[PDB]
Amino acid sequence: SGSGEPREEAGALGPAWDESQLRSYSFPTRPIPRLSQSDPRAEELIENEEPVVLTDTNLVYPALKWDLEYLQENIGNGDFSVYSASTHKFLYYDEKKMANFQNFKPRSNREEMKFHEFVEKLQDIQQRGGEERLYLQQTLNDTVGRKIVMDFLGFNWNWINKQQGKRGWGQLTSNLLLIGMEGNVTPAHYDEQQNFFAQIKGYKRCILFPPDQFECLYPYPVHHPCDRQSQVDFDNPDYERFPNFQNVVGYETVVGPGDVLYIPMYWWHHIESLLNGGITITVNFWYKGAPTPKRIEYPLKAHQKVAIMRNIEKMLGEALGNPQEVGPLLNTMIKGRYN
Amino acid sequence: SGSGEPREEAGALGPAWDESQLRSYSFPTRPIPRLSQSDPRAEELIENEEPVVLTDTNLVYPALKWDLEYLQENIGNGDFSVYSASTHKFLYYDEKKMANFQNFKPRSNREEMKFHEFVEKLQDIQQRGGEERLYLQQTLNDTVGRKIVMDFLGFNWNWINKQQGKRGWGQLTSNLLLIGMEGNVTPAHYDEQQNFFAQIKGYKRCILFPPDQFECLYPYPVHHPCDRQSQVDFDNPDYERFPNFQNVVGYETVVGPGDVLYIPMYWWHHIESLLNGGITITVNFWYKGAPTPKRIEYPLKAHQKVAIMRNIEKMLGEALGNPQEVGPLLNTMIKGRYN
Ligand SMILES: O=C(O)CNC(=O)c1ncc(-c2cccc(Cl)c2)cc1O
Ligand SMILES: O=C(O)CNC(=O)c1ncc(-c2cccc(Cl)c2)cc1O
Ligand SMILES: [Zn+2]
Ligand SMILES: [Zn+2]
Repeated sequence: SGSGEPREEAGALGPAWDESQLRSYSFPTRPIPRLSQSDPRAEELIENEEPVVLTDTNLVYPALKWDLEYLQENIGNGDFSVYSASTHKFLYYDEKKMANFQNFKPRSNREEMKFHEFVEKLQDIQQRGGEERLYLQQTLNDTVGRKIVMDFLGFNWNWINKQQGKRGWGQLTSNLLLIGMEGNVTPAHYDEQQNFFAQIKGYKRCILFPPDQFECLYPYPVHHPCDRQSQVDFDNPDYERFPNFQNVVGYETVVGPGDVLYIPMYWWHHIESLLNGGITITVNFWYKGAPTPKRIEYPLKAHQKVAIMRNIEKMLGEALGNPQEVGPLLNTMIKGRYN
Repeated sequence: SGSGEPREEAGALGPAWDESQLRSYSFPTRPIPRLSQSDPRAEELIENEEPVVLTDTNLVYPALKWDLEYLQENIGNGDFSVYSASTHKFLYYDEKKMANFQNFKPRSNREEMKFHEFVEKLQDIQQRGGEERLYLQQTLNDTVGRKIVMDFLGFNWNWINKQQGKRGWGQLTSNLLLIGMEGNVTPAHYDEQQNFFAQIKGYKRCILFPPDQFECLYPYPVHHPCDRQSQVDFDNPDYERFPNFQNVVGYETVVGPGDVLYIPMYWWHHIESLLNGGITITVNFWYKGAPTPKRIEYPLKAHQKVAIMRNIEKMLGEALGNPQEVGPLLNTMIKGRYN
């Protein structure tokens, strides 16, 4: 199944999307549940750190009127990070780690520009039917214009603050605004914080994998610039290098305006703006996970084993004085001894 | 080369041993230098933590008269640990770690007995030409008889205490008495302390490998009872499991009465009592290595990387709550990511 039958928009406006707008992949999926925020099952899913789509939170209700016109006239004159790409895949590159791998070629290039400059490129590209793609990813702070501040104040802080308290999460670390073009793909990766993914404009297909599928998704080394992302090309998986990708099973859903997807900490997510669906707008909310208990029940959670692996890789990097010696030492430790 | 031409005993007594008494192995070797304790080159070798045979230390001069008769009549009535074996290989088993591996079969069995009982078995075995083998390995403390205490006090403590101070080593941790039968083999292993190997009776072939040949020698897992020993059977090496054993290069020498072999910390050693050479007697001295400097020069020593690997394996054992999960997690961390 996976995404399921497309939903019918109110007023008999027809289906919001069709299967032809979803890309084709090699793995099966099951659907993420779409529930009401008042449904106790949704409460149980979040508490158990499983994904759920909430349909009626009103989390970003005032932002549902947002489009390029409204934002350009009200966002203000500030710098917005804009990422470029020659293809549909926007692989992230941590610039601080580029020193560790010298012969690493970045595929996407970040650019700072005012918002009207961002709209111009989209208009310019659209005019000449170019194959270039863009993706705006900028934090929203107090600098933005007055009208956008009013909208932000109109978010449902009552609800999201309640969730913060119920789950004992830490503080809201950041709120990121995402504006992308149709067809854009953010490849599979995991984050170390709890995420509420608030869709505003357009539709996004979200494919999630639990932390226990670490073995099938082959993240980059911790010291690599692409740390936390899968090495597997979902469009052309190299089964000789990544054989357990043939065993991957995902959770998917299509989110539209007004939906909020809970992406639990350490869960992989692969996100694409539907083909031929126009631009997409999203706001993300990240919260630090709850602290680790004093006494651990044992039979450790998958995310706890991922955290251990990350720490091993980090400690060796420092202890050996060079991140490039991590791989050779780990292989020495394993070959003919644990494998 | 390796052992080199056998030495000529004084008084034209002929060669002390011949090549026919050495076992045959698949790897090459170079000779350990035999030097005088007054030779500054020997001082440089110890300081640089490289093996050397010292010919004239008088370290255990009073013990050179030791044999089974003398010891039985003077050692006293105490318990001596005696290890048994069905073959010539005496693989060590840490009894405290046997819990971690349940389906582990021990090949040697320890036995407590008085010294005259130990001589009786050697006499009994010799009588019936049995294939069983024995090895006495007991610490020497103040309980032993008066004459043996006098001999121990007659060791060259002036010299060995000077070495302790020069190298900044820690305290003498223990002194072990080793009495074995001809043909006995102590398989390749490394220790975490500095060792002075004082040969008393008979001849032993010592084959040493530097710490940087860790990759070729495939030690057991840290939590295995045979921790610190090589998995490779030197008599029948399994090159499919242990391919880099085909690249091993060793340092060897034959030690006789009055020789002292410095075995540096973390150096592998394989030790065999020569075939048809009678019983062998040895006393070992272990000293804690010097402390780790505050500021490390970097480009780390091979023994420092071994220590890191040991600590990783130990930390994971505790962190995961089960030593048997160490291997699976390490493979998960490496497969398709670092290998
Ligand atoms: O939502 C999408 O459509 C795709 N984007 C992400 O998934 C994402 N994930 C994480 C981050 C991020 C960036 C910086 C810090 C932190 Cl804690 C998180 C940004 C991100 O854009
Ligand atoms: O010398 C031989 O002929 C073979 N024996 C060893 O190599 C040896 N090595 C280490 C120990 C040992 C046993 C207990 C504690 C410590 Cl620190 C060391 C005993 C040992 O017997
Ligand atoms: Zn993310
Ligand atoms: Zn030893």
